[PDB]
Amino acid sequence: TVPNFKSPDPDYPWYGYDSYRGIFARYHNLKVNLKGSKEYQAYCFNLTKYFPRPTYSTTNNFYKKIDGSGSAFKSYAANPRVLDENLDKLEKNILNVIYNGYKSNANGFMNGIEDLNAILVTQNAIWYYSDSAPLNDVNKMWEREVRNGEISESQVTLMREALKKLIDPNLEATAANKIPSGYRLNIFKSENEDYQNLLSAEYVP
Ligand SMILES: [Zn+2]
Ligand SMILES: [Zn+2]
Ligand SMILES: [Zn+2]
Repeated sequence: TVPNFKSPDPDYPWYGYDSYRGIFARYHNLKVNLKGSKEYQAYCFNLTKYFPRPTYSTTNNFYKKIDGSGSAFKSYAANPRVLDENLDKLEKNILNVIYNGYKSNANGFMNGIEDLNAILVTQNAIWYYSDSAPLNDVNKMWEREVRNGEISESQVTLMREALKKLIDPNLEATAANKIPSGYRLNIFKSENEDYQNLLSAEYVP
């Protein structure tokens, strides 16, 4: 089942929402849809802004859909990781992260990682680029969860290795399966600028 919400502003007609219903605050599972249409997977593009509310909340988040590009990725990010002012490289970097992360998993980096953990890994790789999140201690990430029996040692080992592959600057060059001709993602610009702009996990027509 998908929600069907109509925006008060037709310029921002997409509903964005957190579909995670569980008890662990570490997890989110963001989606967008359009007046009851099939839904699409999304990610937070702004680490320092609020995540979309849970589906069916009394407060609803609406969005305008924009084609992804290096320009858009720069403009809608708070602190993007750009080398030598090269927005084409920023575009390539983000596209290759998404293509290799949840759900496309084009080179198997995600294999065996439970969906919510795979989203969490991919989300961290996106923030490495959108917010210049440092990620200098990947071998210790989620150790608190391991110690407390919340994520298995086995899942966390997979997650750490996947994250390292996703943030390698040579990902595009070394991955065997390359992004397809015409590959495109979308930015969702929040109608309420206290909430995150979103990045799709596939093309959203
Ligand atoms: Zn939350
Ligand atoms: Zn490398
Ligand atoms: Zn604005």
